[PDB]
Amino acid sequence: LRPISSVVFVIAMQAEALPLVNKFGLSETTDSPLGKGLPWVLYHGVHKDLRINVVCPGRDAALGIDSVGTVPASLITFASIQALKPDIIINAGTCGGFKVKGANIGDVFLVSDVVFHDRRIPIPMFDLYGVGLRQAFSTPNLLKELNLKIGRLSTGDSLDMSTQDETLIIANDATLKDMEGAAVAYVADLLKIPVVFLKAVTDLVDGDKPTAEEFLQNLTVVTAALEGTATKVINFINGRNLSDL
Amino acid sequence: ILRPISSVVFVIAMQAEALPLVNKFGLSETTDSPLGKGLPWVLYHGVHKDLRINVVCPGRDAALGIDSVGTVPASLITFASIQALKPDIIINAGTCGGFKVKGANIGDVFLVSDVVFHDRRIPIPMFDLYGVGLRQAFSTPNLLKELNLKIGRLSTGDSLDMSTQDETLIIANDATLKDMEGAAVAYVADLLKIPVVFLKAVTDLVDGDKPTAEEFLQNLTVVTAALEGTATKVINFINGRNLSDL
Ligand SMILES: CSC[C@H]1O[C@@H](n2ccc3c(N)ncnc32)[C@H](O)[C@@H]1O
Ligand SMILES: CSC[C@H]1O[C@@H](n2ccc3c(N)ncnc32)[C@H](O)[C@@H]1O
Repeated sequence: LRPISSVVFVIAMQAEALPLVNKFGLSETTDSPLGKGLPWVLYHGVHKDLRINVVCPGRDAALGIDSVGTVPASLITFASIQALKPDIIINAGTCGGFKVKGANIGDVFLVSDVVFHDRRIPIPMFDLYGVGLRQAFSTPNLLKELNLKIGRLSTGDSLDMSTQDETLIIANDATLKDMEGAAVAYVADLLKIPVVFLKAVTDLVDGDKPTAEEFLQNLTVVTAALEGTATKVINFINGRNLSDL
Repeated sequence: ILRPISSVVFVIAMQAEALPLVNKFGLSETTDSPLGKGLPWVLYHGVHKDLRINVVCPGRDAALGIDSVGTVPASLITFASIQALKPDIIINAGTCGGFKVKGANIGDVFLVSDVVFHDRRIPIPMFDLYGVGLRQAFSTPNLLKELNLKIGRLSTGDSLDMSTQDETLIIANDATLKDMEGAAVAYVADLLKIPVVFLKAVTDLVDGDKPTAEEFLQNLTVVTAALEGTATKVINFINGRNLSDL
């Protein structure tokens, strides 16, 4: 194949995006290419062989906080692909992890495949549609060379975990829990773009700390770990085609 | 505004909800991918007197072959429809759950007052309210007076069934109706500043018993005629009006 020339990072919270924006001295896009009047934020730059763009759903017009979850993440994935036609999408962010699955706080995981835990449609074949099992782009050399942990990602639009959520997450044998990944995959799949995930563990879903409190306390230190790893992924991707990883 | 409405987009999640209306207005499936090439999305186009009518459906899932229901495809088709087709107003029309205790009956077509989510639980300050996603449908008082549709709040989530956690939030948010797309369509309509309204036809009573096969089939023809007929009368009413008039 031809060498990868353009990467787009999809990142749900600006705080998680910014250390990576610094590292590569990307600059904030000023011309609203994805749509006038949208709250979306885009940073762009060029690094050795690669165009680097990073897109965030930005702050909610009315409530002023990051617009997390499946819908905005899906919209910015769609709009950034149509506008920039990248070779690869990278969905990078924080997540819950399971101790029992070997997750530890600060671990930055590669994702093998992804599902949803909150799309329950008890009609045959709609049930499978709602789970939405999709494989990440095969990156074995990146996996091997960066020495990343890998596991299944389970997505839903809640930060806590209901009984039914827990039932499906366990049944799907997920290691990791988030609010955007499976939706990013859905759009990447829809538009035929290779997708890879970097999910940095901020809290242990099966541990003894409350989720909300642990996620918030560990956000800054884990974001920094995420930046470190994203930086190495960008450097590894540079000059490769998709077969090389 | 006061400019007369020239263009209406219908966002309809399942093709079985869309095809009766499509046939009623003799809309044609477009040949030339107006929303982007190589996608499973379906666009039906026609004109009915003063009005351009677009009906858009997320279509068949490429892996499982069934209708691409739920908030993600709905949000994506709405976004792309707004950008490509530049409508004056969006109508999200389809079937839903209803609460008999909020006055819903099978076959009722509701005009929706406002929309929320029930499955975006984010229990941290100000993200919690964001997860609620409370938005108002476009004010249409004349259409309501004319058509005498029941009205109520719609609660959206990605599951057809109802967990106890869901029920709790649905009750807390005081919803009459339950679906899997509405609040996601509204979110996008709001982002792009397009008036949005909702026609929601009650197919099942979330707080009533299972119908027999006989009932379910007979109810279905009723729900189908009710949705189609109500959407027809809505198009006819909009024609010749500006947004201020409804
Ligand atoms: C403020 S909502 C939580 C944000 O961080 C991620 N996150 C990390 C913790 C975690 C968890 N335990 N469950 C679900 N999402 C989580 C989500 O994908 C979302 O962008
Ligand atoms: C095949 S999933 C059901 C579809 O019909 C709608 N619908 C029907 C009733 C119903 C319900 N009781 N709960 C949630 N969505 C429902 C949804 O918005 C979705 O497009």
